[PDB]
Amino acid sequence: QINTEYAVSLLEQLKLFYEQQLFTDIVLIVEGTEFPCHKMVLATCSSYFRAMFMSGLSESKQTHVHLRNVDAATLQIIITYAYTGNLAMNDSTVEQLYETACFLQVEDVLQRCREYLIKKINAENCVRLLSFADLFSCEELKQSAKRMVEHKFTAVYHQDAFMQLSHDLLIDILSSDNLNVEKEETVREAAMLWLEYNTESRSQYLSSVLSQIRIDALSEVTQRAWFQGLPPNDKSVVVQGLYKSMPKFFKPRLGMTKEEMMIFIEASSENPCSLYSSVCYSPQAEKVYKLCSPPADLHKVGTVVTPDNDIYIAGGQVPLKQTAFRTVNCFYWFDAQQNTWFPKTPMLFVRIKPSLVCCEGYIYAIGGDSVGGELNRRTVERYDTEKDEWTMVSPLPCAWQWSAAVVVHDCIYVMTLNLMYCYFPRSDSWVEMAMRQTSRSFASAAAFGDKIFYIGGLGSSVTVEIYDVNKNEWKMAANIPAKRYSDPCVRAVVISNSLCVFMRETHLNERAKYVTYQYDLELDRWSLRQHISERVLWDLGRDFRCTVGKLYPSCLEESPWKP
Amino acid sequence: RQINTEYAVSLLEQLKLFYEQQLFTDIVLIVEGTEFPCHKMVLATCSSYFRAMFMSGLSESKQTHVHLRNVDAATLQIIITYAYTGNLAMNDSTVEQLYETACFLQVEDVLQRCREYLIKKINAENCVRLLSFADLFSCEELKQSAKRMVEHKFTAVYHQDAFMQLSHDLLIDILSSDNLNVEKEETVREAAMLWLEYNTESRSQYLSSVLSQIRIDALSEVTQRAWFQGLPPNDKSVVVQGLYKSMPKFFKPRLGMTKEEMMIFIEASSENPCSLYSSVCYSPQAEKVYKLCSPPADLHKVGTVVTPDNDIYIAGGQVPLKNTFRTVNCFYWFDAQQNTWFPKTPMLFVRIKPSLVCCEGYIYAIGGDSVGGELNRRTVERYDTEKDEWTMVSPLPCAWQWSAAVVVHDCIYVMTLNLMYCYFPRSDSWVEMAMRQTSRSFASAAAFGDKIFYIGGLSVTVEIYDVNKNEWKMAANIPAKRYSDPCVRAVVISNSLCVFMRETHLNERAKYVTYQYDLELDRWSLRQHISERVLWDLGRDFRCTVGKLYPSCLEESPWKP
Repeated sequence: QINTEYAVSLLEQLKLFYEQQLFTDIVLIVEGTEFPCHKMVLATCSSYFRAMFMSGLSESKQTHVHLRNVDAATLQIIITYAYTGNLAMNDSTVEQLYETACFLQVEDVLQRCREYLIKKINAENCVRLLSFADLFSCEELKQSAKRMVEHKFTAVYHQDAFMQLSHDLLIDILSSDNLNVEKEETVREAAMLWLEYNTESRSQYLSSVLSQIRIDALSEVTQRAWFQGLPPNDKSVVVQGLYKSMPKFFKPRLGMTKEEMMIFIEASSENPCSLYSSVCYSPQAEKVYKLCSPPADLHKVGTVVTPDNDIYIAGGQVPLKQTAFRTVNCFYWFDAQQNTWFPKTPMLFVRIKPSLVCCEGYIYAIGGDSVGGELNRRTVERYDTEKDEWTMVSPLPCAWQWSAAVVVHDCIYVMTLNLMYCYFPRSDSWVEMAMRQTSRSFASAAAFGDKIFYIGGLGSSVTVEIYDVNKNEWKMAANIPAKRYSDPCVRAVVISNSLCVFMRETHLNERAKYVTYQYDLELDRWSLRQHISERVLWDLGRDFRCTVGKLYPSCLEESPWKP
Repeated sequence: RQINTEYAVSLLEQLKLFYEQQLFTDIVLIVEGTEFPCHKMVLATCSSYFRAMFMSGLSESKQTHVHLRNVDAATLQIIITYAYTGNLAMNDSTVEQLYETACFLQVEDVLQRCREYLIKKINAENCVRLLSFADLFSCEELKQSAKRMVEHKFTAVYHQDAFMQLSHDLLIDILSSDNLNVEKEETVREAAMLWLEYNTESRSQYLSSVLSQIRIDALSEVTQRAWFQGLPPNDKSVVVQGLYKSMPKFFKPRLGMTKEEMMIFIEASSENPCSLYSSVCYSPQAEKVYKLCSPPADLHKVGTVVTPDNDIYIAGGQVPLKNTFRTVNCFYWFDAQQNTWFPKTPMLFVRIKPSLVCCEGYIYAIGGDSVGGELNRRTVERYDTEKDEWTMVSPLPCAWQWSAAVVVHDCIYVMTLNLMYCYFPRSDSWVEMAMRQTSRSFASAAAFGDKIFYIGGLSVTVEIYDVNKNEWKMAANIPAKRYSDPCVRAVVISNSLCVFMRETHLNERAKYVTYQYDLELDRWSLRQHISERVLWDLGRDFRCTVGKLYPSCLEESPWKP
């Protein structure tokens, strides 16, 4: 191999020459700023300077080149990267950095900024990044922007930059089958408002934008509104659209295929070659669709589903390369369509079984057997979904183990064996709450409306303690009627605007039975909503978690397994 | 920060590619008609002369073609390719010209690399040549190393052709130094004379200077008559100046005369509990116990060998892994004056307690757990003291453990439990020899005269073998106290066969005593009893070998009687 010591010595000597200006022969003249540099470094880094000097043109012998349509700071950072390899990339100058990299055709900085932008893609810059990837040919960025823009924009459709988009880009966006919309009318009104941004600059594109939307809205309202905005005496558009909506037979999209499903993680692996797996139950389809494995079989993790219906994974441990397990603070995000886990910004401290709770767009991970264990062994930390970073919050006053947390009334409610503390995001403080009369642990709670339903606790039992936020008191309702001499595995969840329970029971010398019940809020009784047949759902285990979310049956595949 | 992962390797490789394609070049070097297009930046960053060649404002700074002379084409090409790729790939022949060109071009890195290569390759013959080379081009490290090597070897050769052509200052430094490894004072006198006989009437003043340098002890023997035979005619004041060098200039004894025949011991009972083993020495005549520095200071289970030129070598050994005994094939050599250990070319197999045998100037390592898992478990490997390399030879006939090997009549002899094979260096083959009637192991043999004396084994078995007769016979039993396990050590002392044995009983202290053995008497006469007031306990795995050492360079071992 090439001697790295001599390579770094040569590089540092060249950078010293650059700083001291000894062997510089070519100077870059940009907006009156002198940039003394060498030809060898520029040729090695950029693919434009190699065609600027070794070309035989008038600049081959000229020692002063007036490089135009560039920026001084961008050129300076590119030159210093070419001379030392350090590329300091902030969150603002990456746009002009990519512009100058494309202008100068430098592959290394182009790849680096492409990776930075593939990491930086978020909701508030999705349309801007897609427009940037349309301006400069970049297929990876274009595809990532396609996916993220489709999802987040069809969720939001309010960005100001969406109005200033090319016709081809909008045709690609609207005609795609990856849009995430609960209805087919929101895309219609989004297209209408985009068209009405201008009057005559969009008339020619009117015949094309309607060609990608289904005819179910091409004969109903929002056709006379276009006639109102039609240019005067234009008889080539009204009669055109009058007899035009014959083709494009109505085909349902993919965004209207989200159903309230119970996502399960760390289920019992069917094949003994793997430790655990992830499955999902369909309360409506009455089937069990398989889910992608956790990233690097990440066990002992926590789940959260934001009001925007997004799944996240935090904490967990990976078997170190017989008992062998090491805890890692890696963070991941689940793609609802690609059926894969996209990595995100990792946490600061590793966790085991963390309680992920979403509130005000922030992901809160409370506790989880942190590595530190100092006097603040109860330190909790939130995540920024806008800036893609983690921020510490007010620590929990008391150290708790095997706890659960929910969000009610824009506040974080973490529950332990007998104590409860409410966190105020506005003031970053903890307030003492009501005290339970029973010592129970290893249970889960579901936030339904303005009440907290702590179900089960210790196997578990059928004890239920209902807490009211407005009343600040713990009261008993009833006990779930289950078979005696059994060990039910209770799982509290909210579904169909009602509090249902996923309770798996096992009898003596008998296999586990799956059945869910609907708890009557006013009657204080668990009614049999549906019985899960064992012909579709097999054993899941004991350390499995359940959460409420929506998934697409089309993108996912049915799990092939014998009843 | 110098990021070595992406840019450094890529930048260096692209610069090399640009050099290959003759791209972006602006300076070309003319060397006796050969053209070397290159770049100014690489020459500036590598050589400390090209930076002044292209930066200092003169007529050659703005000069597309430069005619650089007094430089070899191949050396400049290899320097340029080293600057463009970082790899030197130096041979053993073009080192002198490469170093000369590096010194002319002031390229510090390649200068240091060549200095290390030259200081590692002062083997046997280029010592005076590279000493003169270092005198021409000032190099303190090379100068000192070559001076020590010359003081060690030229004092035994003093006939090298290159030694005749030396500058006066270097010769004065060599001769006036008190590091001459000569047991007699006339050899240096005749060396100086022969250095002043081939070049006479040209260095007459330097002749007088060297005459004064050699001093009275050798000046009063023959030099006057030889000079009278060889003096130029009509020289009178030269007689006056030569007659003056009889009384003055501090006649003092030399250092090479102190070649006392002693015994080098390894793996002794360390005094400080922090250390495990130590290497010490014993003086048969001075009746003193000297110490030596451990070669690795941490590795043990080494083997010793002594060449006829009184040199000490250490090969193989095992060292603890120091995790939070691994075998190492390293090699070392003991300095007779610096009391240190300079490493040499390592072996190819990690041996445990190798048996090194010297013959025909070559070091032969026989057995000693080569790798253990060999397809042919019975193999050997020798050493070249001149070429400094390891050469594979014909393997062992049979696989043996705890064996011993000696050299007799320029022939390799290895002894095992009951078998013995003679290895012919000329034909590189093993010939079957006589078989012992007694099966004894864990013993060593001594090569005294033309007879091999295999002593001990499990005892006091004295089996004498003769090469000319090819037979094994018994002589007697060494007188040792009963209820004891003697530790026998057979070695040559002052051209007389003697033994060094220690007896240990129950609830009794060890006693050290050496006896004088006679060939025709078959008796070990009491020669000298080693008093415990000067020598302490050694141990069980200690080894003994015969060699000459310097008392002044070494240090006495402090121990309470």
